[PDB]
Amino acid sequence: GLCDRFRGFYPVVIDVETAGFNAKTDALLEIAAITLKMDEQGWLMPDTTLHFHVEPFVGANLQPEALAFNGIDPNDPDRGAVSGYEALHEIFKVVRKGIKASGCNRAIMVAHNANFDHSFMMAAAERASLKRNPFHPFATFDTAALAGLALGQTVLSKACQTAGMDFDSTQAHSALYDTERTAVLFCEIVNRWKRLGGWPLSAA
Amino acid sequence: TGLCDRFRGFYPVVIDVETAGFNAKTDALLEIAAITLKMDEQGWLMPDTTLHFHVEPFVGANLQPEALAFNGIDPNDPDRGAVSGYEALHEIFKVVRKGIKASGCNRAIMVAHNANFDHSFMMAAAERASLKRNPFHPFATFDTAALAGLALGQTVLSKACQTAGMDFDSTQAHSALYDTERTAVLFCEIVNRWKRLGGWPL
Ligand SMILES: [Co+2]
Ligand SMILES: [Co+2]
Repeated sequence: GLCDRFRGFYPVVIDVETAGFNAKTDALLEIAAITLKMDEQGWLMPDTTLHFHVEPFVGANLQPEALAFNGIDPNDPDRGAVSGYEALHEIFKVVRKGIKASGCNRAIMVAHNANFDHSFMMAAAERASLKRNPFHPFATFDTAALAGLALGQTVLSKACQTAGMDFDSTQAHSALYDTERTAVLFCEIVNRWKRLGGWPLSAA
Repeated sequence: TGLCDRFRGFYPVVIDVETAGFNAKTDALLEIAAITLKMDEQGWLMPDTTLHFHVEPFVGANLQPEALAFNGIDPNDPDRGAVSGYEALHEIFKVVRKGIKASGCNRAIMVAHNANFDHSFMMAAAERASLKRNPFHPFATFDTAALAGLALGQTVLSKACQTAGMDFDSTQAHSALYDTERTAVLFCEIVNRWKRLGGWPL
């Protein structure tokens, strides 16, 4: 029922960490993705988590303030960084598999302040000349907006807390932790709508 | 009031734009409409004030025939009654600032369908017009395509409205005025429904 739930959209939770706000000039440094599934009773939950540290693309700009914010050291030899091509190709591939295996036709990014993460993902896919991009080129599910509606909060940490979730600022601004918190928040929001009887609308 | 408490000080304003292409930096803004919202005694959300403007293509703007065929707009119509981007935005920002003060919010947030698109065009037109004290938040938006996905399982405007039980007239679609009004009613219906089913207050 996953692909029935959003009319053929295959929701994938994404978070990105970067070296600035400029998607065309600034480095992509980190990306995590979480696919989702629906059980038999129609509840939504995380499926698979992918996480990559990303090497600054050749000639990339880097803003000191962004690095201070996310705490990432690009030259950290223990970072285990790969190219944007390698990271995005594997994320795209897992998503592409999920799509045709579930009956959806396109993936849609779920993210907190999604246009930020979406813009960076698209720019990096463009740089890497990745031909097959399973993600919708402009549509997103912004959890900041979704949390505004459901919890009256637009800030991730506060939203999770109000949602009755754990949240540790110590770990924030890290792709893996942020993506996982976002996935649980999204699932909680969707599941809660179902519990309240908001879903389904009618027979079907 | 209760409005400004509902979204932690954000003052939700519904926007829609018509353009001559998908590039917010280089393509002309052609139409813009704005609808502020209010909350009644029972705490239901509803439309307040409506503004609408036909916009003259800025000097040096590009024009995509496909976009113009779609929205039927002809930028060289003797009397589109068009005004400059500066004129439209100045008036909108003025009404919006008034709203913020009266209700006790501290910033405005754009409510639009596929909000990123409209938001980028609005910001570009503002820069272009060297306007300052833009009351709108520079990053945050309430995208009704995402909200309708959650609440209705539909991301397309016309489909989401119909699914919600509303009328959607294809004969009026793709006019800033008509689309903005449908977007506002859709957003109010979604917020109101969440409350109705006991999702709000917490
Ligand atoms: Co890259
Ligand atoms: Co203009």
